[PDB]
Amino acid sequence: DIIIATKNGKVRGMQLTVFGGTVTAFLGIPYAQPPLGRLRFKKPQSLTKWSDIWNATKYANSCCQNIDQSFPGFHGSEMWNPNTDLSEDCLYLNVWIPAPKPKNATVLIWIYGGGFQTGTSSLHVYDGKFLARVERVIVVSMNYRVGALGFLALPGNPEAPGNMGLFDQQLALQWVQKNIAAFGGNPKSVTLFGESAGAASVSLHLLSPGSHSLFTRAILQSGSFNAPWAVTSLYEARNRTLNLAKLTGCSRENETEIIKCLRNKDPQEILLNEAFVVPYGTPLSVNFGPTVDGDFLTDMPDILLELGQFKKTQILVGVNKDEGTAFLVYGAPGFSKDNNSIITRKEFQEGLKIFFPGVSEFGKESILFHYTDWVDDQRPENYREALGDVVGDYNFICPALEFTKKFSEWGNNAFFYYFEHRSSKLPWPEWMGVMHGYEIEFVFGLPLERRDQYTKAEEILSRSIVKRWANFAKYGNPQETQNNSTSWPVFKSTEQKYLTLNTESTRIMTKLRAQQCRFWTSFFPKV
Ligand SMILES: *[C@@H]1O[C@H](CO[C@@H]2O[C@@H](C)[C@@H](O)[C@@H](O)[C@@H]2O)[C@@H](O[C@@H]2O[C@H](CO)[C@@H](O)[C@H](O)[C@H]2NC(C)=O)[C@H](O)[C@H]1NC(C)=O
Ligand SMILES: *[C@@H]1O[C@H](CO[C@@H]2O[C@@H](C)[C@@H](O)[C@@H](O)[C@@H]2O)[C@@H](O[C@@H]2O[C@H](CO)[C@@H](O)[C@H](O)[C@H]2NC(C)=O)[C@H](O)[C@H]1NC(C)=O
Ligand SMILES: CN(C)CCN(C[C@@H]1CCCN(C2Cc3ccccc3C2)C1)C(=O)c1ccc2ccccc2c1
Ligand SMILES: CN(C)CCN(C[C@@H]1CCCN(C2Cc3ccccc3C2)C1)C(=O)c1ccc2ccccc2c1
Ligand SMILES: *[C@@H]1O[C@H](COC2O[C@@H](C)[C@@H](O)[C@@H](O)[C@@H]2O)[C@@H](O)[C@H](O)[C@H]1NC(C)=O
Ligand SMILES: *[C@@H]1O[C@H](CO)[C@@H](O)[C@H](O)[C@H]1NC(C)=O
Ligand SMILES: *[C@@H]1O[C@H](CO)[C@@H](O)[C@H](O)[C@H]1NC(C)=O
Ligand SMILES: *[C@@H]1O[C@H](CO)[C@@H](O)[C@H](O)[C@H]1NC(C)=O
Ligand SMILES: [Cl-]
Ligand SMILES: [Cl-]
Ligand SMILES: [Cl-]
Repeated sequence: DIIIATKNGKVRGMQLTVFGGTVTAFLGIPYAQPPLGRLRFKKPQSLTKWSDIWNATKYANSCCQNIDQSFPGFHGSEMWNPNTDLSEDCLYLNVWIPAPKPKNATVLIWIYGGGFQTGTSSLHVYDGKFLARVERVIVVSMNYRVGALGFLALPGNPEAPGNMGLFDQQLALQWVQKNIAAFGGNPKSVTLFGESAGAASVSLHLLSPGSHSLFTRAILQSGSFNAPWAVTSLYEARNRTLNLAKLTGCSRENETEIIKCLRNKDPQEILLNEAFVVPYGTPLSVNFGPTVDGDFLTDMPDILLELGQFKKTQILVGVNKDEGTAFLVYGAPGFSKDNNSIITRKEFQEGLKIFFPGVSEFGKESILFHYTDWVDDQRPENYREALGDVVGDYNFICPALEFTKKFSEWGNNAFFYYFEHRSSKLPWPEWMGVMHGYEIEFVFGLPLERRDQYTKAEEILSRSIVKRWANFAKYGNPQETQNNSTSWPVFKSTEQKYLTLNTESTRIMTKLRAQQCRFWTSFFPKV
């Protein structure tokens, strides 16, 4: 029986056996007032003390969100769907601590991804108990509001200021600052890490003055705020808030009573209309996401990054080899997870219309021209592979690389990785390759469980990644120093060295996707 006393009251955890050892888990600790009733769409309010012992012995509700129902019964998609009840009462966090209790452990705080419309910290691939057992770090993860409930914005209006889910994350970071020492953690050694929208979130905490003193270092897996999906413009945010009001019967003239009207709708009526606040959506649509609110984000983040207005610290950034393929089977013509999706030139052109609907005819031709002048027109999977690279380069890889360059130009050590091992357990077909999101299970150490049908080379790869991530968090340097591993060089603006992560051979390479990213970052923002 382990009870910990926090600033807000006592919490009871539970003991878990992990790799012939023990981890202490506190699942579902509240860190904010439930954002219900008048508090819906508002910034999270701090919680006041309770007198009892809070039982943190099960994961809490996930925040309200739409669910991926495209492939019912299929593990590849359903593994990302929430695994606890949905509720507006969802502002909870989880803490895993090593046993015996550490004295001053480094803390890793996980921010789940998605595209800011979905996600939960209770997923099996985010289970922090393996990291706490293997590296003796403390792992924290939180639920934050998503979709309209998390990011509805009438900027300037405190009834719906925008960025509320980013403020949920920030309040959980404050909870760690104020409470983690009682669990044996060091509030001065806190590393944020996250994937996709969680990584874009981490990159925004690097820009936010209110988050500056809440963490030490950052890790960005397959995402950053400069990705084209990550930040909603002021005008676009307003049109979407008003479009949602029309679709729910809440169109008023005083915008403050628009919000009051939306505060009396049931969560499900808001959820069902979220998809339609935009005329043409894509599999990468982020209908309600971060905005420049003048509070969490004081200016357009591209400007802040360009001019060096961010927390000066070390960063670890990387991407997967086939970021773009996961999105193709959700709309692109001729694509299917159940065949090898050999598509034609004409289908490739139709896919560009799917993924770039608001782009001029000339813009789409420029993508076609750059990605289709190949070696031989013999290979039949040419167009299939080109469309995936198009989606992956534009949405993840080139923004990650440009974020790392601009960040490193102001003096800090940066480390960039290229993850290129396809999980032996990956439920999606082989043509989709090293998919978006499938490095996560290696980072959380799932292949260290021998009972779970991963290869031995995958156990070794995950063990090395876990050590590199933990050494980055503890010491700012993602090395595996004991088992003669390839040394990971800093990424610099000139050389742009990066480390490849695979089961075969660990290599140092330079200037990833150099030609493609010149197209996307220099030319394409003009179209
Ligand atoms: C701002 O919103 C308008 C309206 O969107 C319509 O109303 C919403 C409630 C929702 O139902 C949307 O799906 C609707 O599209 C957008 O306008 C439309 O634009 C398309 C093509 O641009 C056109 O074919 C429609 O006729 C337009 N409909 C109306 C009512 O104007 C408009 O594009 C949005 N603005 C931005 C910048 O995205
Ligand atoms: C690969 O499949 C796509 C998707 O089609 C579906 O999934 C298949 C496995 C099969 O169960 C089909 O019945 C499904 O339609 C195929 O694209 C479809 O092609 C048909 C041609 O008859 C067309 O009518 C549909 O509109 C297409 N659907 C989409 C989403 O594009 C594609 O042709 C298959 N490629 C192969 C077998 O190489
Ligand atoms: C590691 N992740 C957790 C995996 C899940 N995925 C990626 C897929 C990409 C294509 C399909 N959809 C689903 C999400 C969803 C939810 C309700 C109804 C329909 C659909 C389509 C998710 C995401 O959560 C995800 C979702 C949106 C994104 C938008 C921009 C950039 C990245 C994005 C990543
Ligand atoms: C897509 N264009 C780039 C959006 C630019 N704007 C919006 C700001 C805020 C509203 C007023 N001005 C000026 C711009 C201009 C130019 C000539 C004449 C009048 C005006 C109005 C534009 C933002 O990027 C934005 C949005 C919200 C913010 C909130 C706090 C601080 C800064 C913020 C910045
Ligand atoms: C815990 O350690 C604190 C110092 O920690 C660290 O210092 C900061 C600057 C970062 O460099 C971290 O990565 C270091 O690990 C002490 O100030 C504190 O007293 C200690 N508390 C204990 C031992 O209870
Ligand atoms: C918390 O859990 C313990 C389990 O040992 C139980 O004794 C106690 O009644 C619980 N408190 C609740 C459910 O409020
Ligand atoms: C809108 O309504 C709110 C709520 O009653 C009120 O506080 C505010 O002053 C009103 N503003 C305008 C411009 O009508
Ligand atoms: C280092 O190699 C040893 C085998 O000698 C292995 O047991 C250990 O897990 C490895 N550690 C890391 C961090 O790879
Ligand atoms: Cl109310
Ligand atoms: Cl043509
Ligand atoms: Cl070179």
